[PDB]
Amino acid sequence: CPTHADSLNNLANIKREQGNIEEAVRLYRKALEVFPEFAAAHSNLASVLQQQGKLQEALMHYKEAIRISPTFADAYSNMGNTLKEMQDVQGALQCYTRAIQINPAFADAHSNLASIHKDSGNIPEAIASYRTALKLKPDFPDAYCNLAHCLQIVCDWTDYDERMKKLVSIVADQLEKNRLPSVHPHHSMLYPLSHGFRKAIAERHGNLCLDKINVLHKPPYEHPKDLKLSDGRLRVGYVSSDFGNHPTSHLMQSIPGMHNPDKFEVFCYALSPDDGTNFRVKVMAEANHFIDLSQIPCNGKAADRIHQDGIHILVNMNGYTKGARNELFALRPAPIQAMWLGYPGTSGALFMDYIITDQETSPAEVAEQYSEKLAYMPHTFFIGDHANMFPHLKKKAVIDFKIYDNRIVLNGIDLKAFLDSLPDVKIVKMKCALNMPVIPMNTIAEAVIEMINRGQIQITINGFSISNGLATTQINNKAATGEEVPRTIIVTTRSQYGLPEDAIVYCNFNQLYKIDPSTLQMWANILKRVPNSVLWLLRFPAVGEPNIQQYAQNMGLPQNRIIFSPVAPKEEHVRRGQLADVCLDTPLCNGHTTGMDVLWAGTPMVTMPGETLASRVAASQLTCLGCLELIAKNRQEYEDIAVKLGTDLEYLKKVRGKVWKQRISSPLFNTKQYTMELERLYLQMWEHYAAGNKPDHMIK
Ligand SMILES: CC(=O)N[C@H]1[C@@H](OP(=O)(O)OP(=O)(O)OC[C@H]2O[C@@H](n3ccc(=O)[nH]c3=O)[C@H](O)[C@@H]2O)O[C@H](CO)[C@@H](O)[C@@H]1O
Repeated sequence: CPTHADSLNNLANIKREQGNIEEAVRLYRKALEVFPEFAAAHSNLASVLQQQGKLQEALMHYKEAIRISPTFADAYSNMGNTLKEMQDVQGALQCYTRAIQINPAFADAHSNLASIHKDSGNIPEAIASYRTALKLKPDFPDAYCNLAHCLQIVCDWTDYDERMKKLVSIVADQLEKNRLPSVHPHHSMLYPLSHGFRKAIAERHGNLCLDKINVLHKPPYEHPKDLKLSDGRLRVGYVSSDFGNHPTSHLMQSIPGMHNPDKFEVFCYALSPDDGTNFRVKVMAEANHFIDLSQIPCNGKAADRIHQDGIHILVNMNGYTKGARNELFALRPAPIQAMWLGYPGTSGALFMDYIITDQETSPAEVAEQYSEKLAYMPHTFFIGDHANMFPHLKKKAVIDFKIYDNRIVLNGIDLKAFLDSLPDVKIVKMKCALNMPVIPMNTIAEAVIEMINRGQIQITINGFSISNGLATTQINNKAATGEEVPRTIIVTTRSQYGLPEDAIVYCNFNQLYKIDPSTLQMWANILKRVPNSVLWLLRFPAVGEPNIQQYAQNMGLPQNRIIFSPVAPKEEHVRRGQLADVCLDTPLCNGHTTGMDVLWAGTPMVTMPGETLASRVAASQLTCLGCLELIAKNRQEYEDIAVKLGTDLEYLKKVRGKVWKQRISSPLFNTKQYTMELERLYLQMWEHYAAGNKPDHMIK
């Protein structure tokens, strides 16, 4: 029997599908004023307050909802979601498990439990619960799409084509119904969705920020019109949660320090607390101003602080990644706001004006896949700090064993001083002033192999510190993470990783999720045409190794053909790429950071540009490098380019020597030049705004 609060609850549900979130709340509260013990009203209001970002208040109502109706398993699950968003993963987990125990048929709680496992790296546990969620409720888009990504992570390609079909049809059905797509924006790059579908996904998620900032009811910020208060300097704000030991900092850590202090005032806004790593230290020490916004939880106060600093250009280095606080940009504290480096896709949001890319990564004919206006960097938008982080890899030496450049390698700052102590050093000449010192198989060379084979940490030859490449973390942990430059000479051998000392080593150090059945087949074709070659992958994660292997067997590859290695420390991982001959890039989603890593080791990378931003980064890196012959227009050209490198040893030598020189000569790894080119682009943006114009494309 309907009461007076029961009709208000019905009316408030209508205001929820109307989008009128604010009026929905008022009607819920009026219902609770009539009926204090209305469990549904408490649950519903809390579900609305949760959207608004009023978590602590929503949580309060979820408690009441449960005290009234203890069998409200639906209220338990939603309280967990709230707690989960409040970083109380422990308490959130309890809510899901309690909900499941009250109602073992309640599918949503099973999904939410799987989500906790997924976020915590427990992929098989996530998969297991997602299947349970799906077995209870077969029409469960959230559970299906999340499971799909879990299967993607560990290379479970069971019914892959059928699955890709359902993923697309799910997003299609949801977009047509104006509902939030179950595919996350950062995952849309992995599925054969429409270019339009992906942008629409980014849009829906962008609008979730608008809901969380409309509750603040903040007036639009008044933005600067000149550089008067800034003393003629452009105030650029870099917003990231990755100031520390994170891939982002590994690329751009030098950049703030290289800005021109006569025209630019750098503001680094950290969304994460100090992790003590040297990456955080460098940025803090070199940026004109470092602001820790992790100690400013409220997006309102945070955005105020940004506006109070007088930022002209605010840079989003997160997009839709972990740790992002896009509500800051939704509040628009700056007149110009651009995406950069961090997120390999469009934000799809109104509050984002430009997207810093390049002609290669985002050609002008596919600008319709972005919501933002393109802002081309000259050569490539991608940058890496490898020049600064690993200067010990700038020059190498080898050891002979009767002459290759990837069997046994020595790197070190004092390497050339060490080679002068050795009697019979042969100097092999490269071509297109460069040289590669070779050590003959003598008592000193045998002493090094001894150290490697024995598994010793390090040895001492002529007073020099000769280190084992596998034990860098036991010698200098700072040097292993790339926080410092190794102060010893490091030995890197193929024997260390189980690599055959006479085979064409094809490597790919990307996370295994970037591989799809199409790519593995493409790689198998290459391996079959190059009989004495191996594919070198990483246990990233390790559970995906049996799957990748199994599919390789089914394509006709013996087990020995693919060699796996564990994930290494940052310094080791970059350095050990020297051991490979050719790097096979993943066409579905290019190796972005990992691509810069293999190129710094002087290893040629073969790529095939797709249509998505993520699938075109490697190509952009290679064009800037100066190696257009490592780019393929289709699958056939990909396999061909690779096979040629593994069969034509002279051609391989030329290309390897090409990468080895053009990693230094080209502007690919030049952080100073990059920063200046970035500065030039910044001014083009500001001048356009100061002219009174609205954001528009930038093609130099
Ligand atoms: C698809 C995607 O989201 N790409 C983003 C990702 O790059 P990318 O997709 O290249 O990178 P990942 O997040 O996989 O992590 C790569 C990191 O792993 C490290 N590693 C790898 C294997 C190893 O054995 N040891 C080791 O140290 C690499 O050194 C690198 O630092 O982050 C970059 C920096 O935020 C962004 O520019 C890219 O847009």
